[PDB]
Amino acid sequence: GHMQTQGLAKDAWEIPRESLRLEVKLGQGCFGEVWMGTWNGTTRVAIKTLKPGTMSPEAFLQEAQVMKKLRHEKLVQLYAVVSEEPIYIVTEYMSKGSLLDFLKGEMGKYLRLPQLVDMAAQIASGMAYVERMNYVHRDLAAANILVGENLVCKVADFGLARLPIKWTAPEAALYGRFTIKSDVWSFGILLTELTTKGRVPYPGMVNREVLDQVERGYRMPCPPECPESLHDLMCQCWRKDPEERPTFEYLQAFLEDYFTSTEPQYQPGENL
Ligand SMILES: CC(C)(C)n1[nH+]c(-c2ccc(Cl)cc2)c2c(N)ncnc21
Repeated sequence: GHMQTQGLAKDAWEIPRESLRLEVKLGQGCFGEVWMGTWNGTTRVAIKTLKPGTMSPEAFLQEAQVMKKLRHEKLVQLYAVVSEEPIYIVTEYMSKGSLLDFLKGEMGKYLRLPQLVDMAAQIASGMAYVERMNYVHRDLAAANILVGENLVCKVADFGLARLPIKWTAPEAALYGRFTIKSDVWSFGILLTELTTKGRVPYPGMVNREVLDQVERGYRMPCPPECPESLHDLMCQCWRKDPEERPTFEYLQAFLEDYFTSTEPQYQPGENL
């Protein structure tokens, strides 16, 4: 009847550190760690912390800011934050960990092309949302994709997202030209991770050899049992000119319709 209209300028994110409870350590990087815990003892959550004197507390909070502006079912959802050191970033908890570990774990060996292409579609949808919001991820890879119940996949790690050479587009790694298109290149590399059970891209090739090679026009071959049509999509993602590469909007549609429109004769196999 009579709605509250006053006192709404309150920060819908900030919360008291006392309401948090870090339980299990799930991750650890250069600028902090990730823990699983409870938000007010009743909500299981994920908390990304920061290692003191490893990054400006102001810079760290940037990933939090981006996450305040971006909302989508295929993006990890931010729940709350603690902007005062020790700084904490609270988000929904993804039960199956990173896509990378899922792929090379025991439950990954049973995955086949239909599930794998579907996951790519989910990721593409997430990136499509980022795409239309005029943002760039800069670090799209399997290690930065989170998996949840029912194999839902969500883009995470927007630490370096604003308005690793084996995953980075040439122009981006060489001249710092990070765009949604250098992100499309990354998705292409990600597609190889999905079709090889998480194998590292460019097998047997060191970082410096990779740059030389890709500049000389080298591109990874079609993975074993991977339909040539899918490899062709990867090659479109790795086109030299960033503007030749497809949009995530295009990729999302292509993958969602894959098995009826592109690979109608698909038949199961030993690994894909
Ligand atoms: C590294 C790993 C796989 C343990 N990890 N990292 C995050 C994560 C937490 C906060 C932000 Cl802001 C971004 C990602 C995460 C999560 N929510 N749920 C499960 N595992 C997670």
